[PDB]
Amino acid sequence: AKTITIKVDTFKDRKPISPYIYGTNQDLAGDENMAARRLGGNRMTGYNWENNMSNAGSDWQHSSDNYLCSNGGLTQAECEKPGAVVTSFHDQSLKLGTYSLVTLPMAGYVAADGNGSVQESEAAPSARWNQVVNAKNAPFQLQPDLNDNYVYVDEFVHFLVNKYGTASTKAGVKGYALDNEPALWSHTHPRIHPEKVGAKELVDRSVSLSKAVKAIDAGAEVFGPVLYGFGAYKDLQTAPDWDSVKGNYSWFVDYYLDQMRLSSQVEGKRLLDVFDVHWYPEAMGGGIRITNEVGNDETKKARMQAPRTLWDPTYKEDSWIAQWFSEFLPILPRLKQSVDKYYPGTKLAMTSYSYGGENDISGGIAMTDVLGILGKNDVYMANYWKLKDGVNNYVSAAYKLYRNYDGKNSTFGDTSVSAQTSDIVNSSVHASVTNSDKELHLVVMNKSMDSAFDAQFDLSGAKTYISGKVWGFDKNSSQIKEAAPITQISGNRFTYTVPPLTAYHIVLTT
Ligand SMILES: OC[C@H]1O[C@@H](O[C@H]2[C@H](O)[C@@H](O)[C@H](O[C@H]3[C@H](O)CNO[C@@H]3CO)O[C@@H]2CO)[C@H](O)[C@@H](O)[C@@H]1O
Ligand SMILES: [Ca+2]
Ligand SMILES: [Cl-]
Repeated sequence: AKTITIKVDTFKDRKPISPYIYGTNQDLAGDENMAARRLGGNRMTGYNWENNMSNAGSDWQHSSDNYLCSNGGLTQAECEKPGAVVTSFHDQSLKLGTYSLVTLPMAGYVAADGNGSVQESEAAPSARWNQVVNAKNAPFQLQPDLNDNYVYVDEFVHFLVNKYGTASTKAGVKGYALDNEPALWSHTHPRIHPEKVGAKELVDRSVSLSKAVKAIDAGAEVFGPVLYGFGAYKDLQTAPDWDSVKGNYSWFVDYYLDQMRLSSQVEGKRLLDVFDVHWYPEAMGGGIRITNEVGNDETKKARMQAPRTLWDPTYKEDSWIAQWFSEFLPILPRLKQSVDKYYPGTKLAMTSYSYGGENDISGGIAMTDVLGILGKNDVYMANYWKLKDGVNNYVSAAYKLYRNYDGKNSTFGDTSVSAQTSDIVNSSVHASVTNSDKELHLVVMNKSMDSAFDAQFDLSGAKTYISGKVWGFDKNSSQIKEAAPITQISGNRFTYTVPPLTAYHIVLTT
């Protein structure tokens, strides 16, 4: 049996953990103790707040219908109330104590009806679509005009602020996203926006929508560009006007950060608060992309390693991204580096991502690594996305390991501290205290399909630790179970065994 050493230092690399890394798009079981919630994805592009209609685009035969009301548990009378998909979502946020992120429309049009499929000959402008206008430039109506050809976005923000107060209030909607995957508009939403979005286009639309939002609620955080994946990060999925605008910039990311900075300077307020991406791993194992299906042993191994692509300079995943564009990986430092250069101080969010294996120990383990990684790499907000319907048991386990490990919503600490391991392949470990030094939290996991290892911990810091309790989940139980205590710790050293495919949250006490 293998021995690994883990050195934890409470003095070293102390840094605040944004709680909004514990976030989601769809609510999961309801005991994960999320801190942030997002209403976003393909369906929100064409969502019309006046009648709650929306359009599926390429996901379901370009159907305009009441899917958001029905998926959101709304009765028909509720579906008829302006704003209801969104107010029902935000009401949930308030009950749960979460941050709300609410997507706003920017592709150009929103669903005028719920009659179903919109054919290629009915693409916008057509009786099937209402036109989006950022600034109404007229007195606002809490009950919008349902009979014209327009939906006013600043009017909807005023509706939210009238009902909830401004974002700086306790009950206010705090974040707004600038549509969703705009480099896929022409693919996902051809009936709305059939041409490939341009780089400049995207900037002008972002600036104009940010301005009308901020004129209503100067406290709201505005998130953009909500890029789907690397092809968009690189060149906005071959934008037509790229070669002409690219100049010195190394990728579209720099171009958007910089141009967002410039327009903000000219306006005299920050117009981009958060740099927003989605990240669905292209990582492969046994012929299978990890996001598509659970897969074989090799798929499951590749799922458990993939989170290293986020942070680890030494790691080369099997994917086209790592093959042709390795210079842009690991991806969080790379995005950080662009932010630092082109728009200092902009926050970073991963607003829709998933590692697959939703009901496999490999997905629970992947996620438990990822949550530790996001926390200590200056990510402000992150929001899981369900690629599979029904329950996502091991994803849910991962959150609960960090946020409700004992059934009493006890959590990881708010302060990352240095934690190192001698084996980055078979193990990962993430340490935290609270800003109360009494408790040291350690999430540790064994990624091996075969071999336990004994973890030899050495702790440095202000304090001496007497004992601890342990909680975990593994391949046979997705529910977190209390595990064997560490009844005595000699000289800030102790060994605990970590069976294969197991994740533990250890709480050491003084
Ligand atoms: O399958 C039933 C419903 O699908 C709805 O569309 C969803 C797609 O199923 C889903 O793949 C898509 O996920 C995207 C995400 O929106 C943005 N990032 O990438 C993910 C993977 O491509 O999300 C869609 C909902 O937004 C469809 O709208 C319904 O009509 C169907 O009933
Ligand atoms: Ca209208
Ligand atoms: Cl995109």
